[PDB]
Order: sequence, then C-alpha cells, then structure tokens
Amino acid sequence: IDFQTETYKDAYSRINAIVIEGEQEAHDNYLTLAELLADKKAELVGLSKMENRHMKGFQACGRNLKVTPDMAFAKQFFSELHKNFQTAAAQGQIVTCLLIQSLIIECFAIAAYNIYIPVADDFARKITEGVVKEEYSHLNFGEVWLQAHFEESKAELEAANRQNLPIIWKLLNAVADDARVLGMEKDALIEDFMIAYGEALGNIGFNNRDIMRMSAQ
Ligand SMILES: [Fe+3]
Ligand SMILES: [Fe+3]
Repeated sequence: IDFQTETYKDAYSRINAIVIEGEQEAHDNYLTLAELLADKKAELVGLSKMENRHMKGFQACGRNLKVTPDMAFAKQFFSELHKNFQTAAAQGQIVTCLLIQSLIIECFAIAAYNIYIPVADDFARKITEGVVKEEYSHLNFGEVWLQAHFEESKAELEAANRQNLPIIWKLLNAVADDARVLGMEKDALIEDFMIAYGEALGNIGFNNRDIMRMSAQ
C-alpha cells in the first residue's frame, strides 16, 4: 500500500476523522455514564481517560501522514448514534447507554482496528495495537455490568438492539469504500463486528437463539 497517494490521503482524511470523533464521543459517553452510574464512577472515569489517550494517538496518526481530518464528515457520520445515546441518557436509560457505547461501539472499534492493524503504516500500527489492547476492558466493563443485571435489563437490551443495531450496519456500509482504499475488506469488517457483538451478547446471558434473533435487526 502506498500511504502518500492522493487517493489514500483523501480516504484517510475521512477515516481518521471518524476514529477521532468516535474516540471523543466515547470519552464523553463514559463521563455521562459516570453520572448515571454513581456506583461505578471511578471505573467509568478511568475508561474516559483511556479514550482521551486514543484520541491523541489517532490525531498523531493523521499528522504522521500529513492528512487533515475531515471533522465535519465525522460529526455527520456519528450524529444518529450520538442522538440516540443522548436521548437515552436524558431519560436515565443506563442499559441503553451501555449497549450503545460499551457493547456496540466498542465491538465496531475492535472489529475495525484489528482489520486496520495489518495494513497500517508502522507508526499507526503501533498506536492502534495499544488502543485495541485497551478497548477489550471497555467491552468487558459493559459485559460484566449487564451480566450482573441481566434479567432486569433484558427487555431494554432487546429494544436498544432493535433501535441501534441498524444504525451501526449503515455506518459499516457507509465507511466500506474508504476502508477498502486503506486495504480493509468490508466483508471482514461485517463478519468481525457480528462475531464480537454476538459473543458479547452471549456473555451477558442471551441464549444462541436470542443472539441470532438480535443479530437479525
Ligand atoms: Fe477508544
Ligand atoms: Fe472504548
């Protein structure tokens, strides 16, 4: 892969902006969760601080390839997930907030970052490797909490999945062209998100039929 073509820098302007905006949103979402879940404030504040470090690392990736991120593009990209998290937070829907951030968004990131790693430039590869090592703890936080509250959370989890999983599939379809320019196959991204997200639903307490039913939305 040639990291200095106009085609690569163009695609990267949007992808790098998307990760940066995603990291900033995760930082904000974990702080919002620290107010809704007072009991886990220290944990959630620590997760927010990892997200700041991720955001800084991906800013540095962009400057390494001399690419100015298209931050407007990114903000548009996340607007529906952002709006949904906020509407949930505004009503005290902790379970919906956890499903959007800790499960769906972290699964999306884990899938994507692991596909990027073997096609990234050396500097971005090292950064991304450290980020993805941390994103497993984010996912596990949500899995542990929702597992411990499963029966009481189950209905809300199903409704939040119906509402937000279709949003993530649009994002996945929308990024695919630029992701291909970077060397990332779309089918691998779809498959890896569905594996990661199904396994997360399994850990929280959904049976295999329910996972298949939910994966269908
Ligand atoms: Fe992150
Ligand atoms: Fe995260």
